[PDB]
Amino acid sequence: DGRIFKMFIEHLEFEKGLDAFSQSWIKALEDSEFLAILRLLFHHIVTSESAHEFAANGIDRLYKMVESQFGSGGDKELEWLIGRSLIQMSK
Amino acid sequence: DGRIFKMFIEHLEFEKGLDAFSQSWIKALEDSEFLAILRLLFHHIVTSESAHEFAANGIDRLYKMVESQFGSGGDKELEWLIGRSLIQMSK
Amino acid sequence: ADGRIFKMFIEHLEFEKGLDAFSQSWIKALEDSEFLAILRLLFHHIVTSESAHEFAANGIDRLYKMVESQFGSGGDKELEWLIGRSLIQMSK
Amino acid sequence: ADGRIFKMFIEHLEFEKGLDAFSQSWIKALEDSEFLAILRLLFHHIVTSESAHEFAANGIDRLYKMVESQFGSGGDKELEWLIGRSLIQMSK
Amino acid sequence: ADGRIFKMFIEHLEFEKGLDAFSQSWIKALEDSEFLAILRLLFHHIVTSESAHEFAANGIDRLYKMVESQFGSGGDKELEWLIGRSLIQMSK
Amino acid sequence: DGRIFKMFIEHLEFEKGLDAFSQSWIKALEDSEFLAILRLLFHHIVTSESAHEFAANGIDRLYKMVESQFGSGGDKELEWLIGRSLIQMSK
Repeated sequence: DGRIFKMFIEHLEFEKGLDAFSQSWIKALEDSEFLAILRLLFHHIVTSESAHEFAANGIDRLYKMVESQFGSGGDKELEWLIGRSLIQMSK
Repeated sequence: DGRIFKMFIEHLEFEKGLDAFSQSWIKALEDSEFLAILRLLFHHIVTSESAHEFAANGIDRLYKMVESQFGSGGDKELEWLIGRSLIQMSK
Repeated sequence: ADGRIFKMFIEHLEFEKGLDAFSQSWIKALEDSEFLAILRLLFHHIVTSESAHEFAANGIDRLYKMVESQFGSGGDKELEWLIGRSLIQMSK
Repeated sequence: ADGRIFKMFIEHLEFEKGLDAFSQSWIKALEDSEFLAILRLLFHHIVTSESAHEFAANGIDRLYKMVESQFGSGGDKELEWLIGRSLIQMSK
Repeated sequence: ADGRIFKMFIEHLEFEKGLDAFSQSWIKALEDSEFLAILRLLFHHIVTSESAHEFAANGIDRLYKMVESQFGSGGDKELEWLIGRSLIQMSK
Repeated sequence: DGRIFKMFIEHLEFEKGLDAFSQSWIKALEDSEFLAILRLLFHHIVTSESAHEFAANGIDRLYKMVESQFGSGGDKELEWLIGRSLIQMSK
């Protein structure tokens, strides 16, 4: 078992049937430290095989494909668009 | 040394004794780009041996244990509870 | 009013003196390691965490409100179930 | 008013036509790759970053305010020390 | 009004009884595994996500507003370009 | 290709020349699920060789260097400062 798992499990009531269990979970979701644990729990499942490749060479395929359709013209354009995207993430 | 470490260190005053040092750190904490560095600094230390296992097979132990106590009945229940948890994280 | 990191970054750039002059300095600063590293840090900040206005606008919450509006909390309770089933299927 | 990603997702689902009909469509959509991937992305969004209301409610800040309320900034200065010692011990 | 996690954590600590008494309990609690793990979790929360006030204050947005103020949206459009070029150079 | 990449690409118009392309990107940036994808895209590029070392032994070099300049005196001081930093991240 995890340290984490033990502590997670201790939030929940298993001995008193479906409703007691429900109550405990529902109650726990009121504590933000519990939500944080639940995130650890889901972290891996919401990951993609694809995602790692896409972060590893995605702008490269994207850059080639832009060049393919628009020529050097397109490089300057994509750069502008990406910058515009970072600016967007910062505001 | 890191690129990062050099730049980190450059925020701080080492040559003028405890208080000058204190002042510089305290002053730096006013700049949010500095806090970001400090996060890098602490990222690994706040990690758990446990945590990786828990993200890797935690819902599985959890799912079995639910079934153990409540039967098929419990599966439908846990699913509902997890969904309710994601909904919670989104609001 | 700025902070040490940004100050060192700003320092590499011409802001008086006109627009080309600015790009000019930026292009040049770009082959300096120190400039490049700080930028990467600045970038990393806005890439690795998100604005609250952005977050509040996620699909899961849009979804939740369509379901509700249409089916009330009964639908919420069901959507909640479906979401759970899906997330489980995603691990299996 | 929605966005391309959510639109494609929504598209897989029956919202007219009643509640069962909805779960029905959801269950079916679930063996379609495209639906499953988008959901995983939607999920990933709300799993890998946090609401401001949620964050403001962390334990460290609760802790900080108990300490303060009870011992004033003198206690803050001490708690701050203890926290540091702990974090160091956690690396050692 | 607190939550199970924090309650168990709080439990290890003397808050009546005076300031030394508090550090005392903290120092002692520190060689207990359970205390140490929960703290690490608490820590991890505030290390792995950020306050909105903190985020709103990033350098990229400072930068953006200097550029604008000085060169208007024309400058924005240019800065945007430069930022793109840089980010590309960072992958190459 | 990625699952992700396909879906990313589907936001954008390539067949109708620079402006149509611009329009589509600009339009996409209005959807927060799209920004999330763009983050995946940039995640790796904004990473540092340095950063990993700095998270792996940075407080250690920092701790030594403090001791070097200030003696045992400095340990108690650095601890206080770090704590003060976590407190700061939590408010």
